[PDB]
Amino acid sequence: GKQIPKDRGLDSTLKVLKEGYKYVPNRLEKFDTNIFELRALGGRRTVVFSGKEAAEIFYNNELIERQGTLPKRVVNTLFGKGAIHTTGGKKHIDRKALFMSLMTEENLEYLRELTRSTWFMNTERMERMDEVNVYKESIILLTKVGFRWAGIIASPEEIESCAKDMDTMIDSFKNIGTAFKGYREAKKARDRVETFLENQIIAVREGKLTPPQGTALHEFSHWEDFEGNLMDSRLCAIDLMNVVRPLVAINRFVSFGVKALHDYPGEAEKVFNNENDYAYKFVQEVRRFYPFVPFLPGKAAVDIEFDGYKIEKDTFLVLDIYGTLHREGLWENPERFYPNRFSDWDGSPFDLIPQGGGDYYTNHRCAGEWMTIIIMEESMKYFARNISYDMKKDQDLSVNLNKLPGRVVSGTIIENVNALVNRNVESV
Amino acid sequence: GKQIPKDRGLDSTLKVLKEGYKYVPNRLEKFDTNIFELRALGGRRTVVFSGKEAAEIFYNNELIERQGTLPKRVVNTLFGKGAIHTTGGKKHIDRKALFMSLMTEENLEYLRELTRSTWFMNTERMERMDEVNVYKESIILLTKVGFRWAGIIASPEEIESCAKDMDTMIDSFKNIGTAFKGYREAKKARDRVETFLENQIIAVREGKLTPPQGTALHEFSHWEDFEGNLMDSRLCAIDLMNVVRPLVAINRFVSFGVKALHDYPGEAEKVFNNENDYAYKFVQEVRRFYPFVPFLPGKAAVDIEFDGYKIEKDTFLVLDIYGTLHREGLWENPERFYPNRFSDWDGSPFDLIPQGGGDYYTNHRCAGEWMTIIIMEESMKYFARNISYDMKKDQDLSVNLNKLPGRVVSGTIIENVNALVNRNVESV
Ligand code: HEM
Ligand code: HEM
Ligand SMILES: CCCCCCCC/C=C/CCCCCCCC(=O)O
Ligand SMILES: CCCCCCCC/C=C/CCCCCCCC(=O)O
Repeated sequence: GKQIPKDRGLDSTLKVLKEGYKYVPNRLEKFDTNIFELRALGGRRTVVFSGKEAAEIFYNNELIERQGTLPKRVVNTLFGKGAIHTTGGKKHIDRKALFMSLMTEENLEYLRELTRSTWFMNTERMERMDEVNVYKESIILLTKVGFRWAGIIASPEEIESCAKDMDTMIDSFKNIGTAFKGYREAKKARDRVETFLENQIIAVREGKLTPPQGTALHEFSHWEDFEGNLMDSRLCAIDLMNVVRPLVAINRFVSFGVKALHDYPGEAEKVFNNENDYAYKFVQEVRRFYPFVPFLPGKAAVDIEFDGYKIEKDTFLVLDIYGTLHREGLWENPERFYPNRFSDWDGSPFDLIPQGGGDYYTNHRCAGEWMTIIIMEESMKYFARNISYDMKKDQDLSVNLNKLPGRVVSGTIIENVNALVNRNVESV
Repeated sequence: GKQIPKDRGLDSTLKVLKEGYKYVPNRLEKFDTNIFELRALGGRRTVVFSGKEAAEIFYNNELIERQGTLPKRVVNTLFGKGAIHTTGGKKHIDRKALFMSLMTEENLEYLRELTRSTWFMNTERMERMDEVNVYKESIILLTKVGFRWAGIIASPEEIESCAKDMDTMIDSFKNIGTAFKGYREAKKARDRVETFLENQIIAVREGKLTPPQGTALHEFSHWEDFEGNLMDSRLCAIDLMNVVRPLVAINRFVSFGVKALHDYPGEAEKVFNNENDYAYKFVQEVRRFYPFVPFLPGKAAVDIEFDGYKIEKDTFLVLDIYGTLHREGLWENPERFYPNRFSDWDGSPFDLIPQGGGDYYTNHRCAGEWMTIIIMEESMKYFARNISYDMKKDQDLSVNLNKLPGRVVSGTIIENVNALVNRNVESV
């Protein structure tokens, strides 16, 4: 057997956190390989593999077990106990069916319209404002859109507090399972939002709130599993937050996207015109190019052959997400921001995997991917078409690839926002 | 000479106010004529004529003088001193050109989008509410839309106070020029709104506010007459309010229209589907059918022949608006609400005259007619398509034809408003 190259050390976890999104690509480049191993999270042998073929293996349910692979501290803050992400087999398929039942053309068209119109009518507010932090403005607006879409009635103060607590949770994968300053805060934030959603679910069940059929709150509150039992109210709250929290996490991509409209002159006009699905292509390129999800865990269910190496059964195994999205072979000029790369993209489930790969119904692939694209398309068309603005000069617009979680350092601060309308009025 | 039939009495003004929109049709029917006279407003001989031919005469600038014909108390409350309505000749044509310069396809498309999106994002508010008075909710929303369209920046409190003061002004034609309880209040309301708009115009001129090119505030603030002089700031305020006040008066038609969707089952579905311009046709039928403008004044500039009668030069002359809109010859089954009557309407400038007849550029015909149609189409599509609601049972939904000003007595009160969205979700 060819020996899998080793990143040496009893535990290399702190090297991963020091290099962040660059950890995996750095080792791929140093060993000149698609696969290597290290010790992490308490000394445990961890294989990492990368590329489209790796992703096909990783989402082959006959080869890879996903249950019990997420680190417990990340379950405790990001996903919640018993979350859909932690399930497998029939239980997972059934649960996933509930999430995907929401994602009809019509329900997504409504999201599209909510997003479009909420931005549109936020224009006066942004004009008022001296500076607008896109990351922060968008997390609030997306809580309002996502709640309304989900059928959750909330006051302004509730929206704002939920958004802050969700923000904390979204960031909480940054220590990839280790103890950190903020772990207890992230738990407390989770407790707060869980309780807010649980109380609404309890009211739904008792007949005190009547959200419409087809909204996530209604459907989750009434859903029975294959033996005819409701999710307990706390579990239901957890999985309901697994709709609305990652919806608000699109703020990171909103922020990245307005950065891209600034960094790559010419893009705004192309998104504005939106010919042959350019807005879509721009959004796909924002999701490919900018860092968010580093990598994902699972375990080899059987011995697996890859690149001439053997991955023994029970090996703890990680799919590289970031490095796959930036791989030289797979994407020509991967470090170039170039939406038109998507004109000749074949739609593979295994290359463009910023939100997971594989199948929506039988794999853990993100339920909200279609939603994310739609929210992003309307958000980017808004910034390119419906307002003019200046990128504030005194800010840090960089993205530190060496730090989880991925974001624009400043948040992407704009100013002098004015509605861009063609009135076509000829003064008399 | 055939003698013009007389409604006898030294002064019949109080009979006009007692019969309101029915005064003119009642006399047309009693004398079996298209023309009659009475004494009104201090004993002055007043000829009234009715029908499409009357309207063609009334808007023939060679035959009719309009200057100095509006009663001074109505100038003082409704239009403002020196308002465009009070001008004539070259001065009027020039001034009218300013108003009509705003009415480009593109500027009207923006209005369309503002209106559509402001209703859309008002849905949550109306859901919250126990009852919604359509007349009152729409006057507020239209102040917000009309101000934004006009480039006028206002706080919520300013919008609300302007709407109340504008409401008072819109009602102030109801005594057709006579003294009334509320005359002094209507003056004070006018003073308030004039001052609010003047202050913004002064700021525009001084460089302190910078509204966009093409908005009414910008264009009115900078407009020079044919000798190169700005409107004095007070006159500019008056004419600027002659954009935004009648825009908010569309609330009366919003209210009437939701009444029509209740009174005529089947209309909602037709407006919803909007095939072969049904929404447009429904709006035209709301404007034809429901009372607002009773009649309009002018003066014969020369002797005129009509229906075999002579209208002597200098006769004070009134065009019947309401009775023309309800004339048996001109509209088959005029008392029927039947939008499809507009499929075979030839677009005459002289029959469908709820907002005046004749030419937009050379006559006093309403500058905002195109705007009104657009605002109404989006408002009616919203009520028919985007919400479901119940018509509150305990209200007076009648329209008292015997009382200026025309409106639904209750305002049209609805309740249990819910967003109407097709989610098309099949519960699993
Ligand atoms: C910036 C936004 C988002 C990112 C980065 C993201 C990413 C991901 C990733 C990496 C996973 C795990 C895939 C795996 O384990 O194989 C996942 C799962 C999931 N996401 Fe997304 N997501 C985002 C937005 C959304 C949205 C908007 C929704 C709305 C419903 C959503 C719903 C879910 C759900 C339910 C799962 C779990 C599904 C399963 O395990 O079968 N996500 N997401
Ligand atoms: C319910 C709404 C409306 C009604 C009932 C209405 C009706 C009328 C009537 C009857 C006149 C006088 C016609 C004449 O003297 O021959 C007029 C003039 C005018 N209206 Fe409208 N109007 C309404 C809305 C609007 C709107 C939305 C605007 C927006 C700009 C507007 C702007 C004007 C202007 C500037 C004039 C005077 C033009 C001239 O004398 O040349 N109106 N309107
Ligand atoms: C180099 C490998 C290091 C060792 C092991 C890493 C363990 C894995 C922890 C992963 C972080 C989880 C992913 C973050 C976002 C997940 C998807 C979501 O937000 O819905
Ligand atoms: C029967 C005739 C009675 C005598 C004389 C009537 C004098 C005319 C007064 C008319 C009221 C004015 C019209 C009201 C709305 C006008 C257009 C606007 O709101 O922009």
